[PDB]
Amino acid sequence: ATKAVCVLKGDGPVQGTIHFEAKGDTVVVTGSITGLTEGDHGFHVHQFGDNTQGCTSAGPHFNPLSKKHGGPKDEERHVGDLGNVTADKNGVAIVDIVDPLISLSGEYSIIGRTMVVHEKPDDLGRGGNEESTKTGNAGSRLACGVIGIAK
Amino acid sequence: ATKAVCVLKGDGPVQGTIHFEAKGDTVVVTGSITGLTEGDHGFHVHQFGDNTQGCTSAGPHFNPLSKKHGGPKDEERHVGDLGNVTADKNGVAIVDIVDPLISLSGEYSIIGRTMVVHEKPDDLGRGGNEESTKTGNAGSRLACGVIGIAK
Ligand SMILES: [Cu+2]
Ligand SMILES: [Cu+2]
Ligand SMILES: [Zn+2]
Ligand SMILES: [Zn+2]
Repeated sequence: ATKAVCVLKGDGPVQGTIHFEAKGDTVVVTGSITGLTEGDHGFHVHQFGDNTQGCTSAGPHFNPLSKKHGGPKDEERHVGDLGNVTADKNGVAIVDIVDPLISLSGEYSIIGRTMVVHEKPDDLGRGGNEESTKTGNAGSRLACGVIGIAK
Repeated sequence: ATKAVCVLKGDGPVQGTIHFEAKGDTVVVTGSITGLTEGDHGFHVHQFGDNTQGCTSAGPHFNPLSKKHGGPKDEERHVGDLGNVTADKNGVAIVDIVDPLISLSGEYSIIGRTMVVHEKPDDLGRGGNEESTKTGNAGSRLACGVIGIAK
């Protein structure tokens, strides 16, 4: 596909729409998320597009290269590690990311997988406990959605 | 992808979980839908995995081969025409379909697209009218979901 979309929903007030578009050899991620607490929130692609148990059945971070968690700019990162989105005073976060690891086709395709917005900030694999190395201490999954092909 | 899952949701009471498994050159579709009126309901793969406007933004039946609407056993059918599912007196439909056109990979892949359960029976292209050859006269979209990768 050259375009994908994801509608995020959860059990609280957090909702949003994220669009993905292949522009050249990279993927541009845009959109906005509302209902969040002010500050940074971990924003990642989880492996399974399985919503049978809410966001929980999405599994861990998409990680075909079997690396540890990190920031979007690190070499050692999961493919699904997109960093943090930042909510303003009003709970609105605007998404504007360009990423070199995800794709809309092939082995790194994220179509069919789940976008998750987390409760806390992602520490980028630098928190110093085992958990940092897995999820960045980003905490619970506030909203998520399966990434589908768009028009 | 060898397994997929879809969780169907809408604005009324219809809900369900559909599972997909690649077996030889076919896809085996299983699962259950509840909250349906007794009888037949059309069950099709729609083109886009776009839920921004409910089931409406899913677009038309998935039809990469530009054919007219038919039943699953017809040569002239859309790739997304899986026929009808049947709800019992209690409103429960058990899904058990084996289909050779839909796929979980390649060009006819349905991952990232939308599974839709309709209000009325699909006439399989034999309704005599023009709508019959587009949608089977299945009526409105009761519940739908994006097809994601499962474990
Ligand atoms: Cu995460
Ligand atoms: Cu349909
Ligand atoms: Zn990660
Ligand atoms: Zn059709």
